[PDB]
Amino acid sequence: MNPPPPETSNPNKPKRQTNQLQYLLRVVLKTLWKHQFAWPFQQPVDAVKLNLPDYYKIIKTPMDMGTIKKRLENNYYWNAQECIQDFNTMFTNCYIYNKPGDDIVLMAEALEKLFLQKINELPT
Ligand SMILES: Cc1cc(-c2nc3sc4c(c3c(=O)[nH]2)CCN(C)C4)cc(C)c1O
Repeated sequence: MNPPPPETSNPNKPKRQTNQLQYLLRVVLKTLWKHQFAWPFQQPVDAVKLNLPDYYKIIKTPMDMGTIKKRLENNYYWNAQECIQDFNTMFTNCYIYNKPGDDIVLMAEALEKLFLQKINELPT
């Protein structure tokens, strides 16, 4: 058993764009998603199939770019900060679980640099 994936639809929430949320989807997510190091982050960590028996012991808030993509596409987030918080969680999870020398960590770090390059140019 893996946790259910995070919720991605918010049925009773009305649709509202913001400049920031449009930027997060069309610029930030789009750039990260197509990067060559995206693939370990494109879907929830399957701790069963990946054989990480301690993964949910260590990680209390699973998060991934597949979930973030869908939340953005579904206008799940009320604001840009919620979305940014999910990216931060995703990277945090990687850095607190994996060993510092691991390729997955260096991949995360490459992605996070890009995320931050782009979040620095965020609109308001
Ligand atoms: C320990 C750990 C494993 C992974 C990880 N590896 C793979 S390998 C693999 C996947 C896949 C995946 O999700 N996630 C999913 C399907 N294919 C792309 C095979 C990701 C992170 C962030 C992590 O901290």
